[PDB]
Amino acid sequence: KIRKVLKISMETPIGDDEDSHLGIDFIEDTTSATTESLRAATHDVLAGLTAREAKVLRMRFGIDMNTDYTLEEVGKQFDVTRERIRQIEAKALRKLRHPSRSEVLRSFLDD
DNA sequence: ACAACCTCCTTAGTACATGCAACCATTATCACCGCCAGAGGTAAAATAGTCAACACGCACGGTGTTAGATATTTATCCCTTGCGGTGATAGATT
Repeated sequence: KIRKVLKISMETPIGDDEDSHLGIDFIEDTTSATTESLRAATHDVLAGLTAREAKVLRMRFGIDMNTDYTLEEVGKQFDVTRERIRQIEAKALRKLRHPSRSEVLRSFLDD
């Protein structure tokens, strides 16, 4: 909390608009074309996975749709049962354990 | 009317070429502290969720048996050795 000053006020590292440059005026296609590539690669893998499980594991934080909804418009495209609609966003940690499961996903730190 | 000339005045314009090795400090200097911003905090409820319960249900891995492969053993076979007999080479001539 003293380095608050000393991290930048000596002669300033390249911090574009500190970190807020992620959400500023740059959100235009000058950045979001890479979002429309991470979204493509996650849309690929999360549509080859299990015929039930392949919905859930896209919800809450903005993953796949221009409004990445809670239950109502997603459950009506999942059918049969309930909040497996959310739990499978995390289930992947334990039998998608096989680290090869990201072989087509990781490039979007780099394009 | 000027002209440049005698003398030592000072000014200041430059100082050849190729390459390798090293590490990146010193300052002080009341920023006061007053105000209040939207803005930090967090309570209570939106955007919606945790993971424990009791169920559900499955994969994976280790113990066991089986399989067959492999490396050994054996023994066969061929390709090679070294010497020898005598080869037509090397090359000079026709």
